[PDB]
Amino acid sequence: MSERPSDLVVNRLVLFVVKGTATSTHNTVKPLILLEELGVPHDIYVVEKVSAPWFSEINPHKMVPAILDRSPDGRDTLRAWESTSTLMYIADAYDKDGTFGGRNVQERSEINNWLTLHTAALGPTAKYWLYFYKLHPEKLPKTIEKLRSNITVQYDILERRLNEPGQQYLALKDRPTIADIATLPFAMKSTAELFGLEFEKWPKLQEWSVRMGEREAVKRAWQRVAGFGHGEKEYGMLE
Amino acid sequence: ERPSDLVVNRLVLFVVKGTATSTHNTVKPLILLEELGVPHDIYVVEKVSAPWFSEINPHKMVPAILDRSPDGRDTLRAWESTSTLMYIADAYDKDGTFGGRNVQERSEINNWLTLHTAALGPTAKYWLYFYKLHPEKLPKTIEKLRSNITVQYDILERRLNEPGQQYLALKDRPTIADIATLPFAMKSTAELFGLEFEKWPKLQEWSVRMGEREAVKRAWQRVAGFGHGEKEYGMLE
Repeated sequence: MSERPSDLVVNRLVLFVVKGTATSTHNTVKPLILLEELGVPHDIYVVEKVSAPWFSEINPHKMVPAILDRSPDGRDTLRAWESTSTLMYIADAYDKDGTFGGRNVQERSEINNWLTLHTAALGPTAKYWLYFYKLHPEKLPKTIEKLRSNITVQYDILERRLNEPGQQYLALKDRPTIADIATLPFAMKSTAELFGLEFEKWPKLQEWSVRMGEREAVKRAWQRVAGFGHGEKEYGMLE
Repeated sequence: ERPSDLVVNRLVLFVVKGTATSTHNTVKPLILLEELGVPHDIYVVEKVSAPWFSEINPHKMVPAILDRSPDGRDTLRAWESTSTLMYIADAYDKDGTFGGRNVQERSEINNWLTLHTAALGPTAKYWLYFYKLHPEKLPKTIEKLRSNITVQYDILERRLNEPGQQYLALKDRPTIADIATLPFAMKSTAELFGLEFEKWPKLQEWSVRMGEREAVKRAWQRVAGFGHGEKEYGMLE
């Protein structure tokens, strides 16, 4: 059994993050964007060690983002982990008019298609590219090349979708959804440059990334996620 | 242009001809259709490269779904196997038997469903690609992906060792999380990866318990047979 830190209390949604760095924020920013869009009251908890027993009992995958929140009746606690799952949870609990989660079966059908495309395809492909490029002890260039090639195929799919008449966002024509929030961090100029790709080659995808990036909630989320653990408090429950 | 026999009068599940290597994803929505008793048609796609099919699924893979909107005035689509499970649950499981009855249940279902969608699913797909499909053999990449499969099996094993945790998401019953995970966490698939499945005893017990379900038995029987009957390609009778 594991013991939690004394400052870990769940009086509202608690979003678990690590110290902001270039390589630590592309997943944690996703739930933070949706919390900012919906004005959900939330705490930020900066995790010193994701290998800590107490944290593994929240997220067995031992990564951020993770969420602890009160159950709707406030009697119990529940958890969300995997960035896509944190988006699903926040939409379920707090998006009660379906603005970001989808208002009907038809809207949700397209939202889940484009959300799952990111969760299963671009997300893991980008993660494996990053691993084999930086993290793996040995350099495997033929593997890195194939993964880079797969990223361009995913960008091609997103570009095709955003070239469809009146298709301003990935899932819905009219407004951004959790599908757009999930995709943005892996389909923007800075991330494309990291992969060694010229993002200008996908012009509608670039225009979409700029339109998403101009949203106040998105600007706020990016600013905050970079700063977590670099304020008055380094680790634990932020004030 | 769509084939003349592509009629969307109810849910249409797009599959390919049943083989040992073609059914691990298409079986997922088929299990849930069988569990819920959803009326549905089966469409055996000859070429997923066909332009008409890319207008349904731009990722050009099975499974995919076309169905009528709830009011019957429009058609909608689902693609990515996880998305097909989410759609069927949304449209046909209003009691949340497989989709979750409340926020608490749905939180755990989405955790374990997303874990499969993001981790074991894509890792298994990349392992299979480099093992059989890539022009060159990269054994160091294959070994790392094989290693990552054992790490996912370890996470699933630890979950199924928690008190009363008979299924991945919920203690009491299987959900779309269990259906998504099963094809990549059973003895036959473990043997394909070159792993001894007995090393994960609670995960193995879980795979057998899921396998004993009548809906799961029916899904495996049917998905193997698609395209081997009186009609090879197109809408089955």
